[PDB]
Amino acid sequence: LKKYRREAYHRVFVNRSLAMEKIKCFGFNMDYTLAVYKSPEYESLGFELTVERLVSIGYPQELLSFAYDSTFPTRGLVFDTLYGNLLKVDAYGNLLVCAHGFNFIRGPETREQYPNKFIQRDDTERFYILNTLFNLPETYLLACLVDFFTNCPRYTSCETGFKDGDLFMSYRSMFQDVRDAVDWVHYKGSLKEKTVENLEKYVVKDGKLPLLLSRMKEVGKVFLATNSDYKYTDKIMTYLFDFPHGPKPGSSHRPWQSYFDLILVDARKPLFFGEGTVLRQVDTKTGKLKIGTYTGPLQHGIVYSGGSSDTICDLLGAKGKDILYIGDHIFGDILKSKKRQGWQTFLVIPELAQELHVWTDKSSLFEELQSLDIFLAELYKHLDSSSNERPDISSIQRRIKKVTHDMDMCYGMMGSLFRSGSRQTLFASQVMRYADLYAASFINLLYYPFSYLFRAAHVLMPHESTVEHTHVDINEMESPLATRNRFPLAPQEITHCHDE
Amino acid sequence: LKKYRREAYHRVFVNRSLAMEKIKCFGFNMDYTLAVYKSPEYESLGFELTVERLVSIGYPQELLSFAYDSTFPTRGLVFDTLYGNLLKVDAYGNLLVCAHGFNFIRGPETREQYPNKFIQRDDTERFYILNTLFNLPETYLLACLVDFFTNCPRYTSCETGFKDGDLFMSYRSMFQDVRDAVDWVHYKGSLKEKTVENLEKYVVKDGKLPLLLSRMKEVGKVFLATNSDYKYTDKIMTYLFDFPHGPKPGSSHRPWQSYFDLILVDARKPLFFGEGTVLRQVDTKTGKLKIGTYTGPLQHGIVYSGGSSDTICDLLGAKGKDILYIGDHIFGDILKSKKRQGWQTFLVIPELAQELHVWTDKSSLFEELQSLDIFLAELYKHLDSSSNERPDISSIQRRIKKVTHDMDMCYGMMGSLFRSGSRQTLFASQVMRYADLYAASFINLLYYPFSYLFRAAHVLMPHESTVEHTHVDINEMESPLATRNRFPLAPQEITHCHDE
Amino acid sequence: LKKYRREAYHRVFVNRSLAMEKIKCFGFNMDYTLAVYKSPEYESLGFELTVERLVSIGYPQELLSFAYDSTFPTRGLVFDTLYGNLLKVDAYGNLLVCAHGFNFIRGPETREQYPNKFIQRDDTERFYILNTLFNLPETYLLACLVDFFTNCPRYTSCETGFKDGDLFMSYRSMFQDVRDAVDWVHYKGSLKEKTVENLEKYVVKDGKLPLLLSRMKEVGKVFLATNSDYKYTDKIMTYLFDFPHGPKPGSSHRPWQSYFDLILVDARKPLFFGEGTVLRQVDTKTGKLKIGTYTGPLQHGIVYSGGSSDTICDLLGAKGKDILYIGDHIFGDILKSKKRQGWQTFLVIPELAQELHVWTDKSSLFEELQSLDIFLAELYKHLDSSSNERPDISSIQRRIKKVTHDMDMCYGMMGSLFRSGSRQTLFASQVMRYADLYAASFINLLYYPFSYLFRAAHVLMPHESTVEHTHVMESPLATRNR
Amino acid sequence: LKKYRREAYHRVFVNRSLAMEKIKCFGFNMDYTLAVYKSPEYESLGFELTVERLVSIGYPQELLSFAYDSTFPTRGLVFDTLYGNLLKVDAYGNLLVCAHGFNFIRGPETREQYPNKFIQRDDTERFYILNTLFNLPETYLLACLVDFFTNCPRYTSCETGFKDGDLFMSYRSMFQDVRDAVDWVHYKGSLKEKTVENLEKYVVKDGKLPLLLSRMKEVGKVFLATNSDYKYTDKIMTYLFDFPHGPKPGSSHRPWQSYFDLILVDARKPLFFGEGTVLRQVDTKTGKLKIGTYTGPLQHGIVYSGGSSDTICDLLGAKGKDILYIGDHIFGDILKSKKRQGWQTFLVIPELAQELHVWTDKSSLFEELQSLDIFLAELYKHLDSSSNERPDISSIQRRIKKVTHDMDMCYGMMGSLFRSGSRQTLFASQVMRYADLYAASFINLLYYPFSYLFRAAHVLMPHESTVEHTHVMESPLATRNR
Repeated sequence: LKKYRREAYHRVFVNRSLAMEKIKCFGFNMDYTLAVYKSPEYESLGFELTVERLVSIGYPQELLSFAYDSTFPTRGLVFDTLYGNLLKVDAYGNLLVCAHGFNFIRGPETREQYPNKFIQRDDTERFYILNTLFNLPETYLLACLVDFFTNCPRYTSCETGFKDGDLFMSYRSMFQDVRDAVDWVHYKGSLKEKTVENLEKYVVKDGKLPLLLSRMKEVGKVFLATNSDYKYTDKIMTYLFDFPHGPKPGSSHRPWQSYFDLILVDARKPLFFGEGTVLRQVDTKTGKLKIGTYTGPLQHGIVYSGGSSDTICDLLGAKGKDILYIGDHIFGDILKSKKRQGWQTFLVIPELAQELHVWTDKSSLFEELQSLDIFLAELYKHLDSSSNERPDISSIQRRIKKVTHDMDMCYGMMGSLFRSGSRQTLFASQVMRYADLYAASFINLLYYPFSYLFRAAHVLMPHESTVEHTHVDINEMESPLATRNRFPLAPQEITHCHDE
Repeated sequence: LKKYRREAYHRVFVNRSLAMEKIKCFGFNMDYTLAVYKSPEYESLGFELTVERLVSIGYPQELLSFAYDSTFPTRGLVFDTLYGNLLKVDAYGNLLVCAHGFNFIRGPETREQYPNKFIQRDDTERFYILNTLFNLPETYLLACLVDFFTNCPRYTSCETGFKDGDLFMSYRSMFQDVRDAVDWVHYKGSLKEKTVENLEKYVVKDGKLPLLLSRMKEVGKVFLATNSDYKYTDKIMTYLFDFPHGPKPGSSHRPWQSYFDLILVDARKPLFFGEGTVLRQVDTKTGKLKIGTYTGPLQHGIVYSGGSSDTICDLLGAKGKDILYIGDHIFGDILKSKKRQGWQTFLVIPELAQELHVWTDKSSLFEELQSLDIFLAELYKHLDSSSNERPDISSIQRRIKKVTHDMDMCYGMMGSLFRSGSRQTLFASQVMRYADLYAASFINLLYYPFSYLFRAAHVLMPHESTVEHTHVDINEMESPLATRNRFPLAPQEITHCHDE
Repeated sequence: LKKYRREAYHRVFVNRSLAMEKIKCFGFNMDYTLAVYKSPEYESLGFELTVERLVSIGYPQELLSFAYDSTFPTRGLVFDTLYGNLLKVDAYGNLLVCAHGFNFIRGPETREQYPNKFIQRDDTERFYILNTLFNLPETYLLACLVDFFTNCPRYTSCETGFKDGDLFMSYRSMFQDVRDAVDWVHYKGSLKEKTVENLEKYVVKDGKLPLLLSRMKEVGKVFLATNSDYKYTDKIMTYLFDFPHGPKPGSSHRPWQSYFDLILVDARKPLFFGEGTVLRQVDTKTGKLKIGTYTGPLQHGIVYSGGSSDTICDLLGAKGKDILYIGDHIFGDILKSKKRQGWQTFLVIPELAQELHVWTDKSSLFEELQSLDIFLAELYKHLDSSSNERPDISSIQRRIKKVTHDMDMCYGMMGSLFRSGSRQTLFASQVMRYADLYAASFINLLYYPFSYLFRAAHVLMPHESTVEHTHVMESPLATRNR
Repeated sequence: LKKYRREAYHRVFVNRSLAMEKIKCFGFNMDYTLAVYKSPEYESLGFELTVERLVSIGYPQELLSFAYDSTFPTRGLVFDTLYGNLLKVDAYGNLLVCAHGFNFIRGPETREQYPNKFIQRDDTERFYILNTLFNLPETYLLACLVDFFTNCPRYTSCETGFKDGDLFMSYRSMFQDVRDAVDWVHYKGSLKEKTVENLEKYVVKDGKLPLLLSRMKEVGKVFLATNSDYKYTDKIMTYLFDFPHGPKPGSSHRPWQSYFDLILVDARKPLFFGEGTVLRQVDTKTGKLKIGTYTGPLQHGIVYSGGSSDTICDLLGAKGKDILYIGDHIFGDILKSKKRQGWQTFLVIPELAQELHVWTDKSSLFEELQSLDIFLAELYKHLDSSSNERPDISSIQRRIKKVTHDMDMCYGMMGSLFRSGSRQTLFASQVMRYADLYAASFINLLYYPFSYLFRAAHVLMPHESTVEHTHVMESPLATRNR
C-alpha cells in the first residue's frame, strides 16, 4: 500500500530527522509564532504607519494614496539599491523575476542591467534581502515608490535614481529613507500602540494554543524569548490566553505565565545568540530590573530581560540538543558556529497555508503541465544526434508559459515563496539550511505525539527523481568514457554521524 | 501513460533547462572529459608517484607498502588540517561521515572535536575540499598517512598531529607535504610520461567520440581548451582518434585537429576565466610561439596557447549564450560575475556510471527501506499530542541502519558521491549550482538530437514531495494561527526572466 | 637666521601641504568644532546620565557614587571586550599601556593575555576603539565598571567577566549595555536638553568665531553640516553668535544663519558621505520638510536636512578641490574611494591645547631625558662587538623611567593622546592619515591669511633625524659593490 | 656637549628599543643578508633571463634590446594592472609618482585615472607591490614592456592594454606573463646556475662576515634559515667564508657550517612561519632527507630542511624573546598573531648605503631648501586672516621644485626608497612597522657591543618638530575652558 500521512494542513514537514522523544525543552518566539498577526490587516497597518512617517519627513503627499495590496509582495525578494528593482532570485543568485516598480521586466531587457541574469547576493551594500514577515509592507512600499517617481513627471528617471530638478535622488538613498522609516514605526512604538488598542482586529486567537502548550509543559519545560518588552508581551499574551476556560474547556482559566518555565523579554536578538546583554531579573509586581538573579524570595518569579541564549539554557538546565526552538525567523550560521551545542529548530512559515491550498486545489493546472511535458517528450521520442528533425513545439511551449503564469498568479503577482518554475527560491534554500522542521504554524504539533520520530524526506536530484529502481537491460556495452573501464577493511556498521 | 525517457545509462540529466537548438559552439576540456583515464589504474598510478615522491623527501619507507584502494575514497571529502579527519559534509557544513585515518568516528565521539557536528566550510586555511578526480589518490593517501602515524609506535598521537621524539608534526604540515608532492607529480611531468608510454593501460578509447564530435561540428563550432601543453595534447588526442576509419566506419580516418575550429593549450585555468595570460598562436610545424595572431598565411592554423576565455569566444565569434562548455570541473561564480555573458555548462561526473547501477540493481534495498518507513508510519498512525504511547521502534530502526549501511557500501566505504541517508553532499550541492546539464560522460549527447529541449526536473521540497495534488476536505476550520485569518494591476503574461 | 613661526598656541599644524589660496568653500561640523563643549563639565554630564541610565535598567546602586575623573581617560583607547582592558596601542597594534579597571598592568603579566603584546585591530567584534570626544565619559565608565566588579564581594572575578553566583556576566555583555546606554543618553536628547537649558555651563562662547566666519564668507562660501536636528542647532548657534555687536567694531549684530551659504542638519554622518538620505528643505519658521526644494518662495531658504556630501558640494557649485572641511572627527578611507575628488581636511583636536602647555612648561623634564640619553651614549662610546664590557646602566635606566612617567602624568593617567615614550599612538597615526591640517581649534585660522601656503613638515625617520648632513672603506656587504 | 654617535655608515638605526644583552640567538636569512648580490650586475642578470624567457614564449624579438637600467627602479613601487602604471604611494595609498612606461605623469592628468590621487592597496587583484630586491629587474621590465607597446606601430594603445589587430592584450594579462617568467627564471635555477658559475661577479665577499658570526657564536647561538636548497647554500656559503685565515689573525680557516648551531634549508617562507612543512634532517654527504631526526650517528648533524619557525626555535631552546632574526624581507603581521612570543627583527636595507651618501654629500641641496622655506615664511610673517595680500611666491616655488627634483634624481629616476618630498613612502611605513632595527647591512653590528641598549628615536609629529620647548589669553574654543 501507500504510506499513511496526516491530513495535509496538519502536517509538520521534515528537512532533518528529529526524535521528538528527546526534546525536553520547547522555546518560542512571540511575534508571528505565538502572536500571529492577521493578514492583510497588520501588513496594511505597517504600510500606512511607514508611509505616514515618510510623508511627515518630506516625501510627497501622493504617497498617502497608496493602498497596501497583499497580492503583490512575496517574501524573500531582493531589493537592488543600485537599479531599484525587486528581484526574485534562486539559491545561487540567478534572476527569476525582476520588477522595476510594478513593471515586470522580460528576460532580454533584464540582461542590460544583469548581463548574466545573476547577482552577487553577498554584495550586502547593494542588495537587501526582505526575508521577514515585517518586511512585507516595506516590499510593497519600495515598489510603490519606484513606480510613483517613474510615472510622476516632476522627476526624471535615470539608471540609478531620479532627478528632481538639479537634485539627484538615488535608489540607495530612497531605500535608506524607507529603511529608517520602518525602524521608526517599530521602535517608537506607534505600531504596538495601534496593535494593542484593537487586538481583535490585529491578532489571531485560538484555543488550541493553550492546549498544545499545556501538553508541552507536561513532557518538558516551555520558555518564551521575545525582543518585545514585558509591557507589550503581557498585553499580547493575556489576549492570547483570554478564554473562559483553561487548556481544555470546562477547566479553570489560568494566567498565561503559568504556561512557561522562563519568560525572557528585551532579548535583543540576534545579539542574544552571541554574548547578548547582561541578564536581569524583572520584578513584574514592581517593574524594577536588577542584573543577575534575585537572592531573596523574589527569585521565584520567572520573568527575565536581556541575557543570552547560552544563559537561558543554563537557567533551564537544558543542553542545546534538548531544545526545540520555535519561531518565524531564519538565522545565519551563528548558533552552530559555537563551541556550545545549538538548538534544534521548528520554522513557522504562515504563507505555507495558502501555498498548500494552491498545491491541492489547482490540480488541473499541475496535470496539464505534466500532460504538456509528456507530449513534448513524445515529440522527441525516437530522435538522437543523427536526426535532422526539428519538431514543432511552438504552441505547446506557449501553453506551458500560459499555464505556468496562471499558477504563479494563484500565489500572487510575485509567485510562490518557494519556487519559480523549476527553480527553488533563495528563501526555499534558506528554509532547508536553517529549519529542521517547518509548518504553516507550530500548532500542527498538536497532531503528533511527543514520542514521534520525524523522518526527513529525501530531496532528489534529477538523476534520482527521473530514473526508476528497475533493472535496465542494455544490449550495447556501456561506453568506457562513462565507466572508466571499471588495504583498509570496510566499516562493519553504519558510518553516519548525522542520523537523518 | 508515463513520460517516455531514454535508457538510464544514456540519459543527460537536467538541472536547468537548455534549448540545444541555440547552442552554436561546443567547448571541451581534455582531462577526464575527452581523455577519460581508466579506473582504478590511473588513480593508483598517481598514488604511487606521489608516495614515491614523499619517500624521496624523507617520509618513511613503510609508505611504499600502501596500495591504492579504490573502494575507500569518495570525491568531495573535506580534509580538516587541524584534526586530520576526512569529512563528508552536507550542503550546509553539517557532518555526515568522519574518518580519522581508516577509523570511522561515531556521532557522539565526533562531538568532542565538532560540538555542533558542523564545520565552517569557508575556513579555507583549515579545510581543504578534495573535489577533483585528480584529488582521489590524494584523498586515500591522507587517510593512509593518518592511519600509519597513528598505529606506528615511533610516533605519539596528539589532537592536532604527532610527536616524533621532541618534534611535533602537525596534520597541517603533513597535508602541506602531500599537497606539494601531488603538484610535483603533475608539474614535473612524471605522471604524463608514464601515461603517454602506456596509453592502452591508462586512457579509455571509444569510436563514438569522433562520431559525436563530427556531428557537433555539423551544427556548430567545436573547440578544445586544456591546461596541458600541445605535446601532451597531441599524443593523447592522436590516440583517442586512432581508428582505422573516421567518424563512421568505412570512412577515411582524418586527423584529430580536423575536428576542431580552435585548439587552446596552456590555458592556465582557472586564471583563464579571468584576464588569463596573453594569447599566443602556436606553430605546430615549428613549435615556435608568437603572442597575438599570425599576420601571414600561418594565420590558418588553429592552435593557440594561453589567452583567456573571453578572447577565445572572440576568435570563434561566439557569444557566451551560444556556447556549451563540457568538462569535469566545478568552477566558482567566476564566469557569471562578469559583465560579459557566460557559458552554459555540461558537467561530466564519471562516478554517475556506478551510482546509476546501484540505483537500478539494488532495488530490493530501496524497497525494504520504503517498507520499513511505511511500517514506522503505521506504528504512529492514529497518535497525536494527547497520546501517551511510545511504540517500540527499536528493531525497525536497527534494520533501517543495517540496510542503509549496506547501501552505502555498494558505493564504497565513504558512500555515495551525492548523498548520505536523507542528506545531499556538499558536492551534490555544487553540481546543482554549477551544471546546467550533467551525465557520466559527454558521449550521452549522442542519444539526443541537436534540436532537443532539455527540460529541468523540479527538485521538490518536503511539502511538495509528500503532499498529493488532491483536494483535501477538512471538516474542522483551519487554525487562524496558520491562515492568519485570510492597486497595481496583475501581470498579464509570464514574468519568468529565467525560463527553466 | 631661524624660520619665523606664529606663537605656538596660535599655530595650524601641517601634515600635508595645502594652498589656502585655492580654498573657495569652508565647511564645518558643529559639535566640538563651532560648539566646543566645556571640559570636564560636559564629559561629567554625559557620564552621569549614562550611569543613571544603566542603574535604571538594573545595574547596582553603587555606580551612582562614581564621579567622572577627567585625569584618567585619554582619547583613542581600545576596549578589549574579551579581557576587560583599556589598551593604549601604537600604529601597528603593539601594546603600550594596559589598564584593568584602575590597575595598570606591567609588561610581563601583560604577556599572559597578550603573548606578543599585540592586538589585531581588525577584530571589530572584540576590540572597540574609543576615538571621539563623546567617547571620553564611556572610556572612564568602562574602567569604573571593571574596577567595581573586580573588587565587589558579591561577584567572582574571571578571565572574561564575572560570576554572580552560578550565572556568568561577560565583559562583552557588559560592554554592550554601556554601549546601548551611551546611545540611549544621546539619542533620547537627555544630554541635549540639559545642555540647552544651561549653555553658559556647557558651551564655550567666543567672539572670535563670528569674526573668522565672516572673513571666510568674504573670500568664499561657508556651509554647516551637523548630524544634529535644526532645533538644537538653532539654540546652540544662536548662543555662539549672541553678541551686542557684529564681528566688526561697532557693527550691528546679524543672525548666525547669515554667516552660512548652506546649513545642513540631520546629516546622518557617516552615511552622509556615501549616498546618504534624500535631501529635503527645511521651512525654519514651520519646521516641516519637503524632499528636494520648495516649489515657491521658500526655495530661497538655505536650511536642508539629510542629503549627501555630494549633493551639498553640487548645491554649492564646489568641486572637491575647492573645499576645506573643518571638524573634530576622523573618518575612514571610504571617501577617497569615490570617483570624484574629495575634500581637504582640517582636524580640530582640543587636547593639543593642554599638550602644548606640557611641551613648553615641562621643558626641564625633556632636558633631563636628553642628558640621560647623552650620558648613556658616553657609557657605550668605546665599545664594539669585541667588547665584553657590560656598563652598569640600571640606575640611569631607573631615572629615565621615573622621568618619562613624570611626563606621562602631566598629560593624565593614560599619558599623551599622541604617544607613550618613543611610540606614536594609533590615534596619532590616524591624524597623520586623515588630517591635512590640524590644530587645537579652527580659530587658529584667524592668524593666517587666506593666501597662506601651508607647507608640510618632513616626518623624519631614525636614519634621517640622527645623522647630520655634514660630510664624514665601506663594506661591499652594505654597498652591494657599487 | 652633543650626543656621541658612531660614524653614519657604521650605524644600526633603531625603530623600537632593543636590549642586545637579552639576545641569546642570532638568526639569518642568506639571500641578500649573508650573500649580498652585487648591484647592478645581479639585477641585470635576472632581467636578461626573464626577457629571454618571455621571448622564448612568444614575446617580440625587440625585448632582447632592453638593457637593465639601474637608475630607474626604486624598490616598493606598485604596479597597477588596470592602467599599466608604476606607482610610488605613501603610507595611506596617496599617489606620489606615476610612471607609464618611461613617461612621468603630472598631477592633473594623474587625476583622470586617479580622481583622488588614491589607490586602495587592499585590491590585491589589481595592485601588485614590488617590495623585494629580487623585484627590481621585474620593476624595470614592466616599464620597458609598457613603453615598448605604447610606441610600437604594430599595436594600438588603450586605457587597459593594447590591441594587436582585432585582439586585445590587457596589462593584467601581460603582467601575468612577466610574473610567471620571473618565477620561471628563479625556480628553474637558471639564475642560480649562472650565479654559482661566477661568484666573484655576482656575490660580495667580505672577511668581516666570519668575524661577526664567530663573535655572535661566542655569546649565544647562530642559525641560518633560507628558502634555498642545500647545494646552492653550500656553494654560496663556502665562497663567503673562503679565506686563508679564520676570523682571528693567524687563526686557521674552519668551515662555514661550524659558525652555525642550526642550518635550515628549503625553508618555504612564508609558510615556514605558520605550520610550514615537516622537518627533515639532511645527510650532507649524501643529500638524502629523513623526516624527524636520523636514529643513529647522523642525529648529531645540524642541517635540516623544511620545518617551521616554531620547530626551529624549540630545537635551539630559544623563546621568541631570545631571538634576533636578521634578514632583508618585510613580513606581514601574521607572526605576531601567534600565541607564543615572536622574534625581534633586524631589517637589512642595502639602498641605505647610497641614500646616506646623498644625505651627507648633497647637503648644499638641503641647505638651499631650508633657505627657500625660511625666506617663504618671511613673506607671510606679517599676514593673518585680515590680510588681502597675496605675496608673489611663484619664482620661489619654481626654485623649490627644481631643487627637490635635483635631490630626487640623486637617488634615481623614481627618487628615494623612503620618501618623495615631505611624504614617507609605503615602503618606509612598512620598515617602521616590521623592523625593530635596520641598517644597510647586518655587518654594522660589528661596531656595537652585545650589551648595547639600542634606544629608539622619537618620530616627531609636526606639532612636536616645529615648536620649541621654550616657554612663550588663549581662546576657550581651543582650551574647552580648563
